[PDB]
Amino acid sequence: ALQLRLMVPVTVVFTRESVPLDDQAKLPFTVVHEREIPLKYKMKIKCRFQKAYRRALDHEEEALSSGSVQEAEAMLDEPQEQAEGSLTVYVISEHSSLLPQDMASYIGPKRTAVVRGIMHREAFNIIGRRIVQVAQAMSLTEDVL
Repeated sequence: ALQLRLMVPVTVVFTRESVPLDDQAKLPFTVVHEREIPLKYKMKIKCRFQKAYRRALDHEEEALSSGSVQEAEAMLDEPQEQAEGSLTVYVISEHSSLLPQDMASYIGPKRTAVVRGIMHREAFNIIGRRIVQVAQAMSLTEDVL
């Protein structure tokens, strides 16, 4: 009856001037996404995404706004321990020069991605859906397993 619960830690990090709402601008909080895969035996699988919304770092803006591959290198790759399976998603403004005109997202040749925020009333639900879409295109969809 093994109750497997696969969780993919994704650090969704928002740049300044990328996701303000009408009354509140930003908050460093956490959301979860569960996508329990149906199985026909006692064992069961739950795919979990732990989105880690937070404000962009002081040096992250410096690294950003240069050109997608350039900034991706400029993040220093942040060498860390047991980073496999984790994702990092940088959220940018609509009129950012990184992705040319209308590409709402971007997937690097690594555990990193860059997505575009759309700056309106919700700004967190549509962004959350884009994050889960890019994450499942980047790690742990239903067809990988």
